[PDB]
Amino acid sequence: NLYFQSMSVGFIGAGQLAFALAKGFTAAGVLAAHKIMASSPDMDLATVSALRKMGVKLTPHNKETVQHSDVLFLAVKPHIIPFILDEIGADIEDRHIVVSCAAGVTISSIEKKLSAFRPAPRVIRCMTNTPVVVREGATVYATGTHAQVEDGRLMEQLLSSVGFCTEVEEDLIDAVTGLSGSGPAYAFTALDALADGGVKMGLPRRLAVRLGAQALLGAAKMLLHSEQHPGQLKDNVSSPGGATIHALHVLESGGFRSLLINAVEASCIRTRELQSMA
Amino acid sequence: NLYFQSMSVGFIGAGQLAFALAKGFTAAGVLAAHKIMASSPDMDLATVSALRKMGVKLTPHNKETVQHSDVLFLAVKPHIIPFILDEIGADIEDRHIVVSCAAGVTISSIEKKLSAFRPAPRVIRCMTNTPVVVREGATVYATGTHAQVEDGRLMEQLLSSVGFCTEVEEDLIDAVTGLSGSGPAYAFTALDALADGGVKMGLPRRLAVRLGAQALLGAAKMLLHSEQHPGQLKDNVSSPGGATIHALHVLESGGFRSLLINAVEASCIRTRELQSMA
Amino acid sequence: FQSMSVGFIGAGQLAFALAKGFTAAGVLAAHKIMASSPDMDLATVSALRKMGVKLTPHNKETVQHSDVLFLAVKPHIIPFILDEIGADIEDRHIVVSCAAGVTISSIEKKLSAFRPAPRVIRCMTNTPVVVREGATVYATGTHAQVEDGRLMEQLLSSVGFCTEVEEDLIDAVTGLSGSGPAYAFTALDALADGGVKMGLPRRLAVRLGAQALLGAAKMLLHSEQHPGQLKDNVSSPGGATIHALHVLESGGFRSLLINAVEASCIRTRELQSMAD
Amino acid sequence: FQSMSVGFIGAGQLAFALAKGFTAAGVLAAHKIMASSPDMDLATVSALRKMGVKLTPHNKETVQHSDVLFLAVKPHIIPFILDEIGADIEDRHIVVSCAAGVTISSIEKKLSAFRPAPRVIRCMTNTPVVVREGATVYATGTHAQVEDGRLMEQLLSSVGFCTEVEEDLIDAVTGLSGSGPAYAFTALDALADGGVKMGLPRRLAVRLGAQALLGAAKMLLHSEQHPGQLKDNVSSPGGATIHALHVLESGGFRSLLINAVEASCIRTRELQSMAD
Amino acid sequence: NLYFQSMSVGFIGAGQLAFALAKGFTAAGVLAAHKIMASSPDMDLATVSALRKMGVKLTPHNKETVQHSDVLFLAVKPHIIPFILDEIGADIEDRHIVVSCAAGVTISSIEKKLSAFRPAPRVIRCMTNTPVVVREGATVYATGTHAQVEDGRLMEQLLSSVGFCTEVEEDLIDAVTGLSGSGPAYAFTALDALADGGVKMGLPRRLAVRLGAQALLGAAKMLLHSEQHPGQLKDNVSSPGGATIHALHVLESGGFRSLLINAVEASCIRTRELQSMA
Ligand SMILES: NC(=O)C1=CN([C@@H]2O[C@H](COP(=O)(O)OP(=O)(O)OC[C@H]3O[C@@H](n4cnc5c(N)ncnc54)[C@H](O)[C@@H]3O)[C@@H](O)[C@H]2O)C=CC1
Ligand SMILES: NC(=O)C1=CN([C@@H]2O[C@H](COP(=O)(O)OP(=O)(O)OC[C@H]3O[C@@H](n4cnc5c(N)ncnc54)[C@H](O)[C@@H]3O)[C@@H](O)[C@H]2O)C=CC1
Ligand SMILES: NC(=O)C1=CN([C@@H]2O[C@H](COP(=O)(O)OP(=O)(O)OC[C@H]3O[C@@H](n4cnc5c(N)ncnc54)[C@H](O)[C@@H]3O)[C@@H](O)[C@H]2O)C=CC1
Ligand SMILES: NC(=O)C1=CN([C@@H]2O[C@H](COP(=O)(O)OP(=O)(O)OC[C@H]3O[C@@H](n4cnc5c(N)ncnc54)[C@H](O)[C@@H]3O)[C@@H](O)[C@H]2O)C=CC1
Ligand SMILES: NC(=O)C1=CN([C@@H]2O[C@H](COP(=O)(O)OP(=O)(O)OC[C@H]3O[C@@H](n4cnc5c(N)ncnc54)[C@H](O)[C@@H]3O)[C@@H](O)[C@H]2O)C=CC1
Ligand SMILES: O=CN1CCC[C@H]1C(=O)O
Ligand SMILES: O=CN1CCC[C@H]1C(=O)O
Ligand SMILES: O=CN1CCC[C@H]1C(=O)O
Ligand SMILES: O=CN1CCC[C@H]1C(=O)O
Ligand SMILES: O=CN1CCC[C@H]1C(=O)O
Repeated sequence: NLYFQSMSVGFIGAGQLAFALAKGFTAAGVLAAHKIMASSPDMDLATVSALRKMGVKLTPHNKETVQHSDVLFLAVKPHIIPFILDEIGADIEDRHIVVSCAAGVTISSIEKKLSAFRPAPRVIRCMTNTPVVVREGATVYATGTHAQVEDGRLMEQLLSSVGFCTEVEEDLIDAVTGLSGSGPAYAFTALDALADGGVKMGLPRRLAVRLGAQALLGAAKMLLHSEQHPGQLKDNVSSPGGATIHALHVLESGGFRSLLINAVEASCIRTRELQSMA
Repeated sequence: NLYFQSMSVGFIGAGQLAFALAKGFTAAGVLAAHKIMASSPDMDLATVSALRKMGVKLTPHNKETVQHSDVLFLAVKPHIIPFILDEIGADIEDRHIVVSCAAGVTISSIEKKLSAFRPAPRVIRCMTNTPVVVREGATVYATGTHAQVEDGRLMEQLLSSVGFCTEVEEDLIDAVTGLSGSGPAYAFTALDALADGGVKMGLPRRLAVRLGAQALLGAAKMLLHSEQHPGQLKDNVSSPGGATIHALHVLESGGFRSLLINAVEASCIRTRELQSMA
Repeated sequence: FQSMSVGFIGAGQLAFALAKGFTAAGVLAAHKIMASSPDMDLATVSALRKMGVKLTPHNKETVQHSDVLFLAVKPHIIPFILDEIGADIEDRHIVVSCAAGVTISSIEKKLSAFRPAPRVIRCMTNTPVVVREGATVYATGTHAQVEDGRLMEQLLSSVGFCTEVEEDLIDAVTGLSGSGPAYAFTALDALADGGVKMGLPRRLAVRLGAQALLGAAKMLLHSEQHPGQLKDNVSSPGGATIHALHVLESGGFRSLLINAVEASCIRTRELQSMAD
Repeated sequence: FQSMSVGFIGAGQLAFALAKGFTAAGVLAAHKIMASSPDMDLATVSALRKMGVKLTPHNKETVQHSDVLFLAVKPHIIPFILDEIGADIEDRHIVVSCAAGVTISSIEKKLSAFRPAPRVIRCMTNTPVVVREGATVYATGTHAQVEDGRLMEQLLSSVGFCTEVEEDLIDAVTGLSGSGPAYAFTALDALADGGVKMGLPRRLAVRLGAQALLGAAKMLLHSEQHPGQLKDNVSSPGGATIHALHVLESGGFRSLLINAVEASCIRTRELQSMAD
Repeated sequence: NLYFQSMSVGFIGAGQLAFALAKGFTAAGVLAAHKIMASSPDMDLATVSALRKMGVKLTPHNKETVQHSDVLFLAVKPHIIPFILDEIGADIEDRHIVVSCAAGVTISSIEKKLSAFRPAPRVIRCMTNTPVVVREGATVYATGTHAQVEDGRLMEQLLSSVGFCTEVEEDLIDAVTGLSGSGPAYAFTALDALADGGVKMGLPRRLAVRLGAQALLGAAKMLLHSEQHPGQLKDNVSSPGGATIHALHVLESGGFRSLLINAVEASCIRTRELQSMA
């Protein structure tokens, strides 16, 4: 149904997130690549070359992206967002849905800037992650003061085409950022280290990478399809006296769990500072 | 459209692994549940009740499993394998392919036991993991002395229906056990801790669990479908000065990578003891 | 079990704890229990006297009175005891060894030199049998009749949890529930110190910490849910509990308790490796 | 207390735990209890329905039914609740706040704007009231009659330990027995992992570890002796237990539990510092 | 042959410290127990029952203690001192010497309270410790603005009967609190741990406790009676290659010395907060 809606989508910013979302949306068949336009003052990026190869329209002029779009994603660094809103705020129209993907930036700050121009800007804040590029993203969104009920449902339909999507209260989004926004990086670090461990124990690197990634994918999928606690799933792998429980002990002795808690906390706290500095 | 109409499968042992594989095989459609039989001296097990509901035939007698089966999975704890082989060795026939899933137990030790009863037993050793239950397992196998080329091909066909499967030299299997065999437990531990971090920062536990698992699944899928190094994918998530690179620093400060190397090593080393004692 | 006579070789902490639990339970009157020790001026001996237990310095007298005979001496003393009373075992006897680490095989070997078919059971229990909340496992020997294991389970269930195990599990049980009360007492003392640091009187802090641990343990015993699921019910988002759990994780709290069970289990095996 | 009607604002974990403990105790029939929550499709709501508790989406209905009204919503929601139902308090009412950190002063301030003399009690309890082994403290407000504190203690004693405290102790109690069950569940999971590492089946390891902690806590509650003296009774010289205690000490085990009580207490105060 | 026949002593507070001092004074023979009175709002205290058995007069009313007493010890918790001074300030007479034992509470704050009722209150501040109960305390005192020279001499005479006593400038007392006031607790902790070490190595607990305590008592006495540096005495016990120097190395490896410095510092710093808040 979204395809026949023939939506025009725009991205202010043409970097990693714009590429990941554009690739996921077109892979999902919801959007035609040429119905997406992205803007950036820097075309010498690999992301821009990849978007061009996809068939996405590219332009240096953010105003052109605004005029083209029905749904406008803000995909620039947090400190760039106020600059962006000053530049194209006069060009936001009643028809637009403005979707901010920027870490930390509040709906209130966005509506404050845009309401100086037209009085009821339709704003949605979201946080997502790069696995939308394989349509396995983890996305949350919050609706602003003037977003219609149909605006939230449209956003959920669009973002559900590239992974999990659910509405939340805005005060949860900084924490989501620390968990699933930054989460793929924690997983890539873990997969690299698990592969090093495989290689230390005699496996070829290529096989160690493949096996570790498949292990993590399958374990995550079991948890998503199970009602059981992750400790109960872990118990089903931990035979008495066996290999797994010996490995779990050395993780515990290093405070493995605490490091992952530290990471979510550190990303969430930094996300809050990215807003305060803007 | 795969289906083994002439294959009768039996499990010696009716525990977690027998349930995971039988559930995966029946979900994949490659085997009808009534062509599978499992034996265990304990029918008051939660996995026996679950196998019964699928339609798997069950018996207390290991000899009946052998007599019913062409492909015979040994799904008992490593120290039980020698008793099992003594019990049913005289019942092994030309048609049997014996597939040992036990951690650490060598092909040579199994062939030596079964050869006392009848020369040329057809033995395959495999290592898999519990995510075969959602058809996302990671499986390796090695062929024994008397396995025919068609036996390994058939086992790869069967095990590929529930996840990744590839042939390896037997001397890699203890290390695979430490990486992908124990791997799901490392992932469950990591997901439990990531959720704790989400809860600390204000997320409801249910949502934190869902988002953490979705982030790990998506990242693993990105790696499996990419030609790039986990570090390059990680670089795409680590914007300069951003939330993610701040979180990655606190992981590095605790030696996060070294803990996962420690874990693979400890599981691999213990697996070799679940045999050197044997 | 109404005409059953019970003896303890050794009149120390465990014999007191079991005899107190047994008599509180009603399953044994104190006058059916005898205990022996070479030192009648002991504190536990004085306590057993007050309860109505019969006391003798002579281990032979304990044996002649007893149907069920508990060995409650230190592990390195078991061989000496078996050499002293071996000629007095009488086929009516069930010999129940409580000593950490000492195998059924080593007991049957010493006793078989005197009479061929000694009925031996090995158990591991803990001091909370004194308030009838012990945790006990037992394994039956080569010549223990089926009714021997059943009588043992009837008796020990009166003072806490009791189940039969294979003998090769008992050293690990020792490291978990045998030593476990000491882990709990250490934890309770530290939790109380934490309460005192934040301004609670010591007596209130001890009471509250102990009541919290008892209640949580009961909750888990009465639940089918994973301990992590019960923990999630207490960890409200952003709240006080999840902040405390983080500082426990950061110190490797879980790993220390794993270390402890392991160290106790390994030492238990060592006590027997050096015995044999 | 036979014509006493009780309400809960909030129908979550604590309301379930208290209502289950109260009805198991016999002190309250389920039909004298009403609970309200904006989400009737909740798991705890479904459980309270099965027990016989009356449920409504409307907090005003809970207030009109109740004599004793428990506030069992998250701390940041208390001010909203008081603004919604303040005009409905009726002088027959005793308002019992269970929320972590929220002071009697802030509750009396919000309610006094509607009617001058609200009868307020603040308590801190824990989830083991669900098996009638909770640990509860309470402090009486400015307008709580003497009989108000006595009725409160009668009710909460039916589900565990209960004593009156000065309000300035309650944040510390929160860090000790309020959060304490989570420390115990974490410890029980780790002790079980230790049992499994040394070869025990998981189900046996969970049962034994939980039984050991329950029994030890009971022993201390029934003793006048210091927790170190009880620990000495388990630490035989050269034995398995003292080897395990050493590895706990070497990891700073005691300090981690002090850290935990402190961190929970401090966070509790912070939740109120940010409220006010 | 010391005895204060004209001195009536009172304690505001009837807890650990009042019991320790009254027991020490009566054991030293310098005061008859019936010339001592103590007040507390709680008679169900174990220290009240003990004071009663010695023959100390007891009352719930602090005003009666003041009216009976010449030397008045304030033996209540620091935050109770201002309430106490408000309650009985109007009852302070020319004859009274007010001796505050409360941690952290300054002479200036006590004189300011009592001066509102009657000018020139005679105030002494002391820090002592529980071993006065065995006449081996460590006590310091500072004299207030209106204390006469004979008041300090008399207090030194009295406090010397239960241990070491010396006059100090008031600004040393918070540090003395961290060293010898809290000191006995460090020693009890050390003795409990030394006994645990003896038990680990095979000693019965009773004997380990006796030997550890005797070793600490003897070593402290050697130092007090020697003109030599604790290091020189330590060198006499550390034979080359021997048992002791091996044990000293493992203490050094854990930073043993730094922990005790940390403790004195933490107690001193907290003591200053038990007043800066006041
Ligand atoms: N990379 C990720 O994993 C995710 C990123 N985000 C958020 O998405 C936003 C962008 O992140 P990345 O795309 O990773 O950054 P990136 O740095 O790859 O791309 C940034 C883009 O913005 C462009 N840009 C700079 N100034 C501009 C201007 N004045 N007008 C238009 N475009 C301008 C840059 O040229 C570049 O194309 C950030 O706010 C980040 O928090 C959120 C979810 C995940
Ligand atoms: N659980 C896992 O994650 C995986 C386990 N494995 C291997 O699978 C084997 C079994 O693992 P789980 O199924 O997890 O064990 P499990 O303990 O869940 O099931 C063990 C089964 O063996 C049965 N059994 C015991 N004695 C028997 C006998 N004499 N004859 C027949 N059945 C008997 C038990 O009753 C139970 O049904 C082990 O060797 C393990 O190394 C390999 C890969 C992953
Ligand atoms: N205390 C505990 O927490 C538990 C201890 N155990 C086992 O119980 C046994 C005893 O432990 P405790 O009772 O704690 O020791 P304990 O030292 O309190 O009592 C030992 C008793 O043995 C007596 N004894 C010494 N030589 C003797 C002899 N030749 N003949 C007779 N009695 C003699 C001593 O006089 C003393 O009364 C040990 O083997 C220990 O492993 C098992 C589980 C729990
Ligand atoms: N869970 C525990 O271990 C204990 C919790 N507490 C306190 O109990 C209070 C509740 O804790 P839990 O019950 O664990 O939270 P919970 O989240 O399980 O239940 C919270 C309930 O409040 C309801 N709620 C939300 N907004 C509401 C509104 N406007 N009107 C009425 N109900 C509303 C929710 O629907 C939910 O049913 C918190 O203040 C916590 O500090 C105190 C001691 C122990
Ligand atoms: N315990 C120690 O090791 C030493 C304590 N101190 C100081 O001694 C003072 C008391 O210490 P402890 O005796 O250990 O306290 P404690 O708590 O054992 O005794 C305190 C006494 O004060 C009483 N009290 C409370 N309110 C009162 C009031 N309004 N009027 C009269 N009495 C009242 C209590 O009932 C109790 O009898 C504290 O200021 C402490 O800093 C100084 C040196 C060492
Ligand atoms: O029991 C489960 N597993 C998973 C792989 C190895 C084996 C073990 O832990 O011994
Ligand atoms: O740039 C990528 N990401 C992922 C989530 C938040 C953002 C950051 O690190 O600031
Ligand atoms: O949510 C549960 N609890 C238990 C006591 C304090 C509160 C919290 O964690 O904030
Ligand atoms: O002495 C007491 N106990 C408890 C179980 C093992 C034994 C020991 O420490 O050796
Ligand atoms: O030389 C002194 N000492 C003291 C005790 C043992 C001996 C030593 O250190 O070897």
